[PDB]
Amino acid sequence: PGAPWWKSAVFYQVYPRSFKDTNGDGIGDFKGLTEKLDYLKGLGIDAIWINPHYASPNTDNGYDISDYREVMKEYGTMEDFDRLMAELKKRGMRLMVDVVINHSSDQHEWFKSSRASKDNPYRDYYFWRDGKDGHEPNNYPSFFGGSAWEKDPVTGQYYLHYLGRQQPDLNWDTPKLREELYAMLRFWLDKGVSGMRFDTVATYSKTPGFPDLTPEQMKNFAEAYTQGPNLHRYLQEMHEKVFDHYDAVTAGEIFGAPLNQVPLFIDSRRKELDMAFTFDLIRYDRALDRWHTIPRTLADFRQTIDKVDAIAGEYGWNTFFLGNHDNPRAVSHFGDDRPQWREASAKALATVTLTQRGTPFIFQGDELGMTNYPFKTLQDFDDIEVKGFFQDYVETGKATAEELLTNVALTSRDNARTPFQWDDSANAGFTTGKPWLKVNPNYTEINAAREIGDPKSVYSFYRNLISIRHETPALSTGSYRDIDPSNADVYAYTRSQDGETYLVVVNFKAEPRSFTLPDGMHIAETLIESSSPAAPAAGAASLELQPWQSGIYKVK
Ligand SMILES: OC[C@H]1O[C@H](O)[C@H](O)[C@@H](O)[C@@H]1O
Ligand SMILES: [Ca+2]
Repeated sequence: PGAPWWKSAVFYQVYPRSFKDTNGDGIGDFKGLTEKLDYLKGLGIDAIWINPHYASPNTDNGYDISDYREVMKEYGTMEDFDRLMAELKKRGMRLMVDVVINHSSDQHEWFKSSRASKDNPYRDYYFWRDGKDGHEPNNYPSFFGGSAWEKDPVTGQYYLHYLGRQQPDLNWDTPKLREELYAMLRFWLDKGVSGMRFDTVATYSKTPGFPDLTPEQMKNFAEAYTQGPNLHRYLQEMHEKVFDHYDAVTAGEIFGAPLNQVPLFIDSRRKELDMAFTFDLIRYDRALDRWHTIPRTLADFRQTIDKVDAIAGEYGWNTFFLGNHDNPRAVSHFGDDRPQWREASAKALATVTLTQRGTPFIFQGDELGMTNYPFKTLQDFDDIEVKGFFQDYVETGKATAEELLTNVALTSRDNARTPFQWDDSANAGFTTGKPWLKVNPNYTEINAAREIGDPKSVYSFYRNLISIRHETPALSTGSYRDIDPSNADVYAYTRSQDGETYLVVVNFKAEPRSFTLPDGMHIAETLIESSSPAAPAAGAASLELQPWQSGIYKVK
């Protein structure tokens, strides 16, 4: 039995808001995405995941949805969504949409009804509780600042919001609510959608009675919110009432969950989700407060990958990504975005990304080696989470505005959201108007038109790696083995299938390094290298590596 198409595919994530504008309002749209499908096809992309594209007041850029069955006004009409689908299908490409059902907009008609009275039939579509001892029902905090509880004077109770005030949590404990969600999913799957990605999938079940978080839990609240006791019962039911009747792949954003629980979401025998996005790697260097960085080494990086791979085992399956719309840019985060090293390290990270056991997701603009943005003031951020940090840390006197700026510049989601850099015309060819978020000035050196025409570019290297992955089954579905998990200079591992073995070797230092193959192993062939003056000789038992050198080798 061949493995399903999604185990061997290469995905690309599109953040439609920041991808391509076609009417000069400074916001990307569907017509912009549709016009650029030949660009993604030519790169070799099999499937696209688009961030939320539904009716939204955009307090959280699409993740506050006010109608699940209509398209966002800024992106276009249902006709434009249908045309997008038809053009993907022409190119043999698939669509994964984002599914945001932990919470809705406070502007959704369900919520406008829910708020009206305790006896409203929509009351229990959300969570409403009396406050305690003069204040909120409990001490839950929100990821976006202040309490996770908001008082509504219309009834005098509080409603739950893990995310923003304008994102009330949906009440999965209510059967009528679940049934409404399942019908909504069927609405999109009936249109032929090939995949669904579940935003914060691990927080759907709430703790009965909502007791206070202990001081430990408080310091790690993201984790406590993943511990609802009905979580897997809900996911199994969603599979039985929705996914079982379609041919779609399902991927969960398992944010906050302890790694050893991940198998419950993805083990195929459990009939929950097909694949996981986990955050142990991408947050391995993030403080608990989410706005400081802690220094880590390559040893921490590879050890995390190893543990994550082990949790997928025989019946589970992982995605692999180094960036998304909620994190800093891959090259700035994991490589070295200084001008002399940006290109060399962007290539090394590509090699890593495209040779992991798992379905790779390439975040828009990483194929160009786009970097973090040079924020100068707090006013340069759009992000609602940065306003939250301002509220929780600056106004309470815990940190100065400057301490916030300096640290959040490195970590903020807005680093990923600056407009895609198409060429060196005005605003990098993203828009003819004023972009909703400023273009990085480095667009003059980093842009698609320049990259595409250059066979030594980062783009070209990504295109070649993708082609090599497509051609070499061991690189998608073969086993993974880290050759030396404690080495903090040179990342090396094998991928193996049906007697064939490939060796990947990646120098994480901006300094020359040596690598000795394990005993009995010799180089048979060189598939590709980055930043290398010469391939090893057939039979080679060791390698000399330039700074940031990467390579893939068939081994014997
Ligand atoms: O808690 C899940 C979500 O919370 C916030 O949005 C985080 O910034 C983001 O990483 C994640 O998608
Ligand atoms: Ca537009």
